[PDB]
Amino acid sequence: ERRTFGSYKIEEITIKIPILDDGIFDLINYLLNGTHFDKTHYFDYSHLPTLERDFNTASNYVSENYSIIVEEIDLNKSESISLKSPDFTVVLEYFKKVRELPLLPIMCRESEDSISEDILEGEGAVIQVLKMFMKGFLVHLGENPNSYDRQLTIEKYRPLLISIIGYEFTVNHIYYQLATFDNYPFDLLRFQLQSLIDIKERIEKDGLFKVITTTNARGQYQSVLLRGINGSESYLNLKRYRK
Amino acid sequence: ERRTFGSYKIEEITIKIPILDDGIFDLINYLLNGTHFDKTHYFDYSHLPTLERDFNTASNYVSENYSIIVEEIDLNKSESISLKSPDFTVVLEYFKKVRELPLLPIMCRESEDSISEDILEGEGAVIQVLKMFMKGFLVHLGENPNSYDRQLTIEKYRPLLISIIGYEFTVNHIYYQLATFDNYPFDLLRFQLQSLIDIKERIEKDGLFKVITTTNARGQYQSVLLRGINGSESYLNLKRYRK
Repeated sequence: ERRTFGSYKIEEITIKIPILDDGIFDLINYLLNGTHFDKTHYFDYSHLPTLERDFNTASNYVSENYSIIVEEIDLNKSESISLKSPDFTVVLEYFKKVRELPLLPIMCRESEDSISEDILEGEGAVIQVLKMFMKGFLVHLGENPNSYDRQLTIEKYRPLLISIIGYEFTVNHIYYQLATFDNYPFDLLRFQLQSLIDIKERIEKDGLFKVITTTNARGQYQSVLLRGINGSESYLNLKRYRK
Repeated sequence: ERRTFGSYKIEEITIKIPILDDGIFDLINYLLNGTHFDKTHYFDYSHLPTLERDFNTASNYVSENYSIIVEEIDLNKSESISLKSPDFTVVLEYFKKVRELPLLPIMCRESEDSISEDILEGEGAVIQVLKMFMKGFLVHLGENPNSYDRQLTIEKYRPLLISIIGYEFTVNHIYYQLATFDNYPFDLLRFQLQSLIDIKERIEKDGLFKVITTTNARGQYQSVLLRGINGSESYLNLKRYRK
């Protein structure tokens, strides 16, 4: 059952069609439950040093901010996580027999010296857990090729990738390209992975995000776009993850 | 109605979903009908010089080899072309109220000095029409971006791309990469297009194609694979094109 940090799994479900078991759902579940790295699904992490150092410190902040949401939780009252970008807003949908959780709020913080070390340190560790999961994914990708790879995309790893480039900016070209091109095939990415070795003025001159906001009585809906490495102002939508 | 040589068209069919009007179906129809470049759908072709010189000379060979297939054609007896690779085998499926046509046979020709100029010249012009259509496609791609581009792939331009790299070999890194990665997104390709500027020994040491052949009484089925720029021995399947 145990798999290395960041590693995916290609599932065959005969209708044998590929289904990516990205494992993001797990990462959030463990952090929200505040599990220590010593007793997880997650081996020789020489490629990922300070993984237990940064996993636990992030697990602290994620669980401590979840207990606030859990303070008003019921005994009689799901495990089908969803993720909003760029604030890394964990979306929980509870059943009787819905709340948000922005782990890395990039969009709103005009309080530089006001963000305390009890909040700031935990985020610095949440981006280091995210950065390491993506390094752990690209390592597993490059390491093992497969015939179904050509039928797979970076599409589910977007919120992780956006929050990585986002925090770094408001507080890497490979992370940026990957965040812009969610349509990236697994086989093409493996091929071009080592070839990706190199701040664009215009994109930084206008920032990474556009926030289109509309109203209509009950209506008050925002929509975040991402200024891409190509230029494309791509829409950022909520990504759902299952067991 | 008139469009530049190689240019595609993104169609919106509200269910508005993207549908690529690649225009390959046209190219073959014109060549089989042996139409001259002077009276076609196909502008200032400064980027494609010797286009009428090479279109007509190819149109000659394609029509002259079609008249052989048409010699045994009926008065009472479709326009839904299909393409087999790597021999550039045009597949026609006729109705009463099915034949092949290998325009560029790369797979079988142990007759070097035996291929006459009445055949050889026409093929050299058929690969020059194919090469120019793909140059004409990448020019149109780079020239005009679109929001649906991210939902489009090189997948239908494969037989053209395979025959280009195939003839060149049995008689370009950008054509090769494109032939290997049929899963190439339009937006990613545009982004990396000018970045593609540079013969791998191993791939040439084993050649570009593998030909798996099996038998079973009525059975006698071949299957061509393509040794990719990444290594991948990808299956080459028949591609169908409509009006």
